Amino acid sequence: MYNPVGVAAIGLGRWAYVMADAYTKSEKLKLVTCYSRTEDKREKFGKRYNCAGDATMEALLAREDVEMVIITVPNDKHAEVIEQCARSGKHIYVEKPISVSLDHAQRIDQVIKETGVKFLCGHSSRRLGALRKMKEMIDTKEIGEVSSIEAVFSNERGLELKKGNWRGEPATAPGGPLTQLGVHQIDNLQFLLGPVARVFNFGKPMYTEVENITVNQTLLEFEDGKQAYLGTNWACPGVFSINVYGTKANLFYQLDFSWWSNSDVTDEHSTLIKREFANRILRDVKVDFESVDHLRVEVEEVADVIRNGGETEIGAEASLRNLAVVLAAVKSVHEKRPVEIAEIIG
Amino acid sequence: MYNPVGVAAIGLGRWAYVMADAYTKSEKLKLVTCYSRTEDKREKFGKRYNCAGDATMEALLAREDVEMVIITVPNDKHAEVIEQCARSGKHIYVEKPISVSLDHAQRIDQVIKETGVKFLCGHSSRRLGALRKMKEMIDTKEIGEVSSIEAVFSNERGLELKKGNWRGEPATAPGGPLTQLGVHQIDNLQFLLGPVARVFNFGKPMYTEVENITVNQTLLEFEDGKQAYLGTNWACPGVFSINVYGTKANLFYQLDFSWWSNSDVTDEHSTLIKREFANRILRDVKVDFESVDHLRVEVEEVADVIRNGGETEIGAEASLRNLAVVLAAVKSVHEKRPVEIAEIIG
Repeated sequence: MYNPVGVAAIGLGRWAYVMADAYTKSEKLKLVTCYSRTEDKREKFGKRYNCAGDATMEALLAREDVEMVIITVPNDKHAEVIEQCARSGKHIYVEKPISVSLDHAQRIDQVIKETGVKFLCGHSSRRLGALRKMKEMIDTKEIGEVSSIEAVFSNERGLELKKGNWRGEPATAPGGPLTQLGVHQIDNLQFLLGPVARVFNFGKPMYTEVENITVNQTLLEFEDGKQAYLGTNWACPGVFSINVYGTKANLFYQLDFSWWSNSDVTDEHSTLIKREFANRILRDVKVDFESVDHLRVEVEEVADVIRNGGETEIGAEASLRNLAVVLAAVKSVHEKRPVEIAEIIG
Repeated sequence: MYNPVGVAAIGLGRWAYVMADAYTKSEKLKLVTCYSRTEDKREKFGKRYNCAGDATMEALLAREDVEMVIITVPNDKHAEVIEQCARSGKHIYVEKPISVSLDHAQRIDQVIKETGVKFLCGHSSRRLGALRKMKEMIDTKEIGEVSSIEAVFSNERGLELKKGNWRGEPATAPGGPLTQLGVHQIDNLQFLLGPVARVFNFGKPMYTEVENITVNQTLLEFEDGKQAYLGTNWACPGVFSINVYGTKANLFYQLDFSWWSNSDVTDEHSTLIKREFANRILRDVKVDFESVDHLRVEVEEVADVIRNGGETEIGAEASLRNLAVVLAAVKSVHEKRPVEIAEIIG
């Protein structure tokens, strides 16, 4: 199709390689160069994917065939890195949470407004064929009207976290798993049902050596009155689930998150079941759906909007709304009260 | 074994027959008589189970071979009926919620204290072989330490409830499904983890013609710090589930509540799955367990303590604690704040 969009990888940790393993399969993209502060990090990546490496950010931004940057740097560096790239006219892919502080999220919305570059903050779960199908079933009212949803994202990370790791520091990981795990489900929840109005959370450190929260249970009320539960837990074996309760039918989704990185087959390691009246008798029916390469398609969408125009699915505002849920939930714990999202956002 | 305990059925609605269908199978019990205000109601029951019928409560209480009463009258009549029977020296079985108002619950605790008769408030779910097994797994630490639990009890009752039915009136059904459905799971939760310390709830009428709440999501914090979620919903197909998250293993329980009344086989229409490390790999394993006739064994326990001494598993205080969760949750909705159980109880 179109001329492939030229991309540069910034931040060459683990997740940078998972991303490139998926996106370099695309005919829509061309990896041109990469940057890390560490020479060795640029060494390995550029050889692996066979692109250039740049000693300085300036050197990367000076390349005219770099149209888009793919930012996989630490959450607290998203803001300044996005500002530097957007002010050089580069379109922006940044990994999810947009940031961990409101200030930074606001800086990112502003510089994207200012510069007018394309922006995606990559929450890729909503792209899975299962989430797409669930969205269809809800929008068409196949399952009737939704009352509530229960979402869970857990793993045993907290159990092993020794005293000092960064995931144990509130400033870097607000609400513990609520940021690292919960933002995925927070995005799924507002994708499925629209914007959250208010939050209540109970949460605390459990079964851990770190000082951060490792277990949360969060209640949400939506702007339209619908409700949700989100459980985020760093103290148990891995679970990723979404239960949707409808007036005609319920949906029960489970994912084996261990196949997340294997992005073209992630959907095959999930199950979606519909519980419906067969009424005064119920039946549970398996729901099948096509797989979607969640990590590949999200980068490709930016390329599609650079070449063809339009907006990506998850802008700075939308991403900011996801972070705001996390901040409201932490605020809710400190202040022992429900918290309006407007209180956070404005 | 021992001389069978003589019992009288008071309140001869639907549930009275479900109860007798189970308990009259017992060698420990003898149904002697029954009372309802309506002659016809006493007509049908006494013929069905072949006992006496009494025109007046006094006439029933005058029988010396009535040792225990089985009270299946409306929740707001539990208190005066228990007081009249206990003051005539009869041991008490009463169906669950002990009552819907605190005042009444307090009257019942007091008259049982005063008279010293045996008392059981029948929350029979905890008696299921599945709940017994889950309790074992938690107490022995087979699943490691519990962080959180998610419990759900829903059905489509609200969808059909036309304007005027009693389930639509807050005073008779506080929090809607929270009373009728939730008290079961509230009892399961404190059976499994001990006493609740505080409650937060979001809830409202949804998809219904009645004025009551029909959808709740409730958060609980336990006196020991552990946490739980309870969803109660009258706007969707039936679900009864309990998910327990442990540091070594998770449990996922599902029950087909349609087999509740068929009490000797209820457990066969449930599934318990253990998710455990097989670590960095997980396996889901089916957990089997013996069935328990939940309705029969709960009545038999009262007979066992009348003949052999001791206390039943769920006294007036314990039952009152279950109601207090419901009242705290309604208070939480009105006052838009978390509510200490002590605030309700004392």
